[PDB]
Amino acid sequence: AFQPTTPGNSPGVGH
Repeated sequence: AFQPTTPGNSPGVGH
């Protein structure tokens, strides 16, 4: 939900 399905700031935003 909160993470753009790509955690670890792969596309800049994530967790």
